[PDB]
Amino acid sequence: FDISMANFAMELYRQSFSNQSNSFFSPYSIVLTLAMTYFGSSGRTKQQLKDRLFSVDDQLQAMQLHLANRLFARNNLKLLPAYLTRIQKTFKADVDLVDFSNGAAAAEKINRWVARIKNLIPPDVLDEMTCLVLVNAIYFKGNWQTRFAPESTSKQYFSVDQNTNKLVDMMHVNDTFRHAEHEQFQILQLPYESSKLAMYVLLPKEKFGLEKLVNQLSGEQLLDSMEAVTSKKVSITFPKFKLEETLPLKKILLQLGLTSMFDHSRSVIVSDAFHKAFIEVNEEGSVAPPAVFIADHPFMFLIADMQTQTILFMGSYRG
Repeated sequence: FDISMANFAMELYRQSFSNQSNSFFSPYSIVLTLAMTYFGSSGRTKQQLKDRLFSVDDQLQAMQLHLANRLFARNNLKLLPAYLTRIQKTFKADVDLVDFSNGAAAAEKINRWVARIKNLIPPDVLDEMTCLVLVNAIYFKGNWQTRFAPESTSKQYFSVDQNTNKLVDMMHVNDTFRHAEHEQFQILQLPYESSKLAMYVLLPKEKFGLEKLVNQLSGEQLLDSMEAVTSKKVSITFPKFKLEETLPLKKILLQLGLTSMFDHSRSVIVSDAFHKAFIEVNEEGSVAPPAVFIADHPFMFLIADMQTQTILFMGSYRG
């Protein structure tokens, strides 16, 4: 199913970046922007994609959430109208034409449209003979459905490394949440207040087991794990934090095998793909011993639309 391909891709992007830094990005935003390129592809390019896309789609369009997803074409490209029309009839931002010869004005023209106001995304010195450009920019600040008590936020040991401790602001709450234990990790669901969205948090059982978890876990497992959680009392300790991260999206995309140089619909390639994401996490929101969920060592987290399977955002927290 398409649902299962979307999250197979999210895990591959997830795998192909885990590192010694934090991370946060929108695999759904990358998909939509790869879908734009895909509606005007043919030949090998079209087959390379579509090996991760099927038939024709099912969108899915459903607290601060700002997605900037657009394709920028060089101004002198006779785009076929059929492509232009289905692009328009499928996404929010239709194709924008840009003169890249003015590297500064083109870069600043795009940066403006991105500014949903927490970005400045294509830097200087990148637009010359460029052809197509994909843009993803994200800000997310959701209100929880169950608030965190702000006066229970205290600072605590965060095990970054065998050799590195950090002190981070930990939120605390004891209430009913959907949770499950597995062999290698616990999974906790934290719903957002307009309850379409939820954050899912994957806490490895081993203090520094995060990367081993990430490389054993399939899209399939990840989806089943999100579905197979039951309501109970959880004593939650969870970091307050903000992450801004720019994803090296082209490099990552090549690392997965792609043809950024062959067939569209004369003749045209994707020259660049930009991805910058901002998340803010804070306290704001609304006999059996509780389950204890203490997120004090590097963990995995995602934001998902529960009504549509969809993984909106993913990331890891290192401290």
